[PDB]
Amino acid sequence: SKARVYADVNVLRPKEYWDYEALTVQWGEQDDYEVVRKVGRGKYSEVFEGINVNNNEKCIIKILKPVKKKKIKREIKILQNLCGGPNIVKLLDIVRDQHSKTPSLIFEYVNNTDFKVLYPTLTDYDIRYYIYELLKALDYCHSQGIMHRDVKPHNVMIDHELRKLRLIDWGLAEFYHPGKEYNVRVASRYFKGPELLVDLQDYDYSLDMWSLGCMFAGMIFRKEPFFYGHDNHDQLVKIAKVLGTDGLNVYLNKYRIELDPQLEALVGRHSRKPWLKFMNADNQHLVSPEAIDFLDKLLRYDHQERLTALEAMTHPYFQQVRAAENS
Ligand SMILES: Nc1ccc(N)c2c1C(=O)c1c(O)ccc(O)c1C2=O
Repeated sequence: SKARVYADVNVLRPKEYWDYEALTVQWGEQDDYEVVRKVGRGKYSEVFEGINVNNNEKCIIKILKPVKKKKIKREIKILQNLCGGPNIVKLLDIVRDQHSKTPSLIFEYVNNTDFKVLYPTLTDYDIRYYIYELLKALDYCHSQGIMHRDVKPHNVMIDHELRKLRLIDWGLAEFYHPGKEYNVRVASRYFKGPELLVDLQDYDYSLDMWSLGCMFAGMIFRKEPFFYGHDNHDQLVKIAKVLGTDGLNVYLNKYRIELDPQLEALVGRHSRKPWLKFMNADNQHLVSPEAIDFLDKLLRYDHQERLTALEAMTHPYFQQVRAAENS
């Protein structure tokens, strides 16, 4: 299996573009930035709203937790490669934390509102608008030979007041190389694509499109997460109970994959559940035929069948968003 688009991006670019291990970091001064207040926390880093004490400019300080040098050179390299792209967080500086010596990444500030509080207030148009902005970021990174691999609401910062969106946390992102087998333990469980759950390791940019679909499904149906599995095996079960097992069988046969005995049993046999069956009084204001058609073209077992970010942006669902830009 190989990407249907941007497959040769890294082939045509100099080795130094994608050879992140050769990266030698040029450090800045830690004392230039000061923690104002903590805003985020993860098992891979802590995030603080900060201030540049040289000019009173706001910024975000992401202090990484001790992890392999290679993993961090990869994130820095990808951030540097993508800097400037539409709606991608911009890395401004890299410093060593006062006490632990761990690299601290300095970013442009963003006045985010957790999605659990923000999403409930988004209107039909708001969702089209923000998803469109997110697609701009995905098509961009894919066009630059990079897979995000951890697309989810938690990694999408939105300043609702300014209607500004930024795709963050590239700590799991990787360079796409045709035929390369990647680790399936990427993304968050609820946003993992079928390929990661059945062990199809030669996946590509399309993985991000499935994750986007999960995120979108949660937004229009007000059901988050949309596929709520209790573990990786159950995650596939939850997906199969919606998309149906008939489609899963075709998919597995195409890629000559055979599920191990336990998972095959857990998955069982399920008829497909029409997207409209998810519409209720809580999400009716957001479920439209165009939204469903778009969602349907993202959530496909076969990664090769999914819309590419570029194709997704042209779907009629976003026609007003495009027209507003073109005027
Ligand atoms: N990792 C980041 C890179 C750039 C950013 N601008 C941000 C982040 C965050 O993690 C982040 C967060 O966890 C909570 C609130 C926020 O406002 C941000 C944020 O603004």
